[PDB]
Amino acid sequence: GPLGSDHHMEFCRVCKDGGELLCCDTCPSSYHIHCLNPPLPEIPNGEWLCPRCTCPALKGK
Ligand SMILES: [Zn+2]
Ligand SMILES: [Zn+2]
Repeated sequence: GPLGSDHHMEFCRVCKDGGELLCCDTCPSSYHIHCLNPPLPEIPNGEWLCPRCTCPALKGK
């Protein structure tokens, strides 16, 4: 809506696509299921933390 496109990144940091944006519940990692290192076969139905929150690193990437 007005003054509110979405939260975090309005597009994919990787592919620049802002459709099925898979963003971390914490970090502004608005990605996709194939716009990360570990590819997901489907979109997580709920809350999903970025592919960096899965480990104590990848934050300075
Ligand atoms: Zn993408
Ligand atoms: Zn995260």
